[PDB]
Amino acid sequence: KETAAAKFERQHMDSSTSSSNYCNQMMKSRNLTKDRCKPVNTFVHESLADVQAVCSQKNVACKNGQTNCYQSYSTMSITDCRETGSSKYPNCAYKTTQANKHIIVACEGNPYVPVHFDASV
Repeated sequence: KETAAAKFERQHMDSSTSSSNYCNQMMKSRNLTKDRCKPVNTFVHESLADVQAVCSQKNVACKNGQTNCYQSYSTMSITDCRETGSSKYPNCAYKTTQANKHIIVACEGNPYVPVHFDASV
């Protein structure tokens, strides 16, 4: 069983890799369309070190009300994936959207690392 930190990396980190086919390929290769087409997801194109560093940056309230969320001081290169209308499982179709925004992640554990991607502002 992968750790919460490992799950975050799998679901949201892509420091290496875009095209309009990006989300269609990534959502599948990262196993986010295994038992269901995940409605939306975001990939971060920054180093693991830079994203992990966000846990010591701006503390803000999480969407669920918890207080362990942090916003990045600098904007980050990200890719937003949003499922289309004519998607329909098992052929999950996604709309790929690149953007540069600040990210908000929830952190926990020892070491204190990102475990949930809360939002992009």
